[PDB]
Amino acid sequence: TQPKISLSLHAADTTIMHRVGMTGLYMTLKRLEKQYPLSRQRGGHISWFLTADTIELFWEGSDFIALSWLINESFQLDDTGLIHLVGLDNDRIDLRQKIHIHEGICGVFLRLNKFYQAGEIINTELRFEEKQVEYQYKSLTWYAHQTFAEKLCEADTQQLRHDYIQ
DNA sequence: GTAGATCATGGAATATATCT
Repeated sequence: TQPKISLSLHAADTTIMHRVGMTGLYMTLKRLEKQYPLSRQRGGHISWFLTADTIELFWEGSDFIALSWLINESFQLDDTGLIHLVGLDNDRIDLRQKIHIHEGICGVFLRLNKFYQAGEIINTELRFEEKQVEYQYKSLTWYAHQTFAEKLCEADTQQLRHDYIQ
């Protein structure tokens, strides 16, 4: 069907950050079709067509629910409070690297508490060479990434905005 | 009712005789 969202690497207006975000979209949708191969498991019956340098999106019904499902599935938080990005393969990533990436992302992206609410400081004593070093980190509860869908879509029409967004 | 100012909210070589 017609693309409500069209994205190409060859577009002139894009910058480097837009391209790396495009790659992030590509990998998270790859991991989603690995997790949800079938159409009706995908919220809002989203359908993505992926090429070497193009990502293509169609869905059914109102946009708000579709992007809400996409965002909620994309960014998640495990029980330990660490970041859970489906684009990266968390299964074969150990807990130390998970702590590394979570600490990095709160230290560079979520640098401000106006965008995220943190949990309790969770300390775990991981065992290396008969040494239980206590890894101490601040767990999270919510962040603006999980709820950017409200800003992305119009409030009244529950559809994507047709103007520039601050 | 809205725009500007304020406040919260952060993680842990010479002389001499001679010729003319």
